[PDB]
Amino acid sequence: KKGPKVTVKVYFDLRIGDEDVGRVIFGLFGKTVPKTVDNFVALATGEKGFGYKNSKFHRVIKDFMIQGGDFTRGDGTGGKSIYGERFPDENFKLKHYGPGWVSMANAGKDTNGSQFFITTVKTAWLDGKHVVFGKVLEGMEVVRKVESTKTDSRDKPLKDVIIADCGKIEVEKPFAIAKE
Repeated sequence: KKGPKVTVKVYFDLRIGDEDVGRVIFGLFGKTVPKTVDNFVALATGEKGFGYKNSKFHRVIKDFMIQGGDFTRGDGTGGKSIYGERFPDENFKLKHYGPGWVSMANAGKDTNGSQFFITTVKTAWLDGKHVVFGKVLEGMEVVRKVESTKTDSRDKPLKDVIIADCGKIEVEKPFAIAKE
């Protein structure tokens, strides 16, 4: 009850190939990292005319993370933010406290676009390099299902892991969560 406040939620409804695998719900920390949260949320709602719906997770590493958000190329080379192709690191106030914490994937300093990690273990080695902005609240078992999927040499799922639907769920009263 001492950690960051969840100010808004996002859902993803996921499929692996032609299998419906369920819903993941994230809580996002809009008081801590509003710019980074606003990007992720808008990409989830598709409200700028582009975003995560119909896109695929392109990298899965068991006992590390699953990575998605490249809705332009589906391979890690693409993606774009609501702020243009790339935007700077907002802050590093939050750490990767435990499994299910969500941060921006990047290509170095100030190269945030649309790609994100959903961590599946505590990933302290990402602290200070990747902007942490949310965490899984519900559907960690769906994350685990994706985490276990078979992959190619690029660690890309053999069967497309598709965000079949996504959007936001409003939070009337922001609530603090534990840093774990």
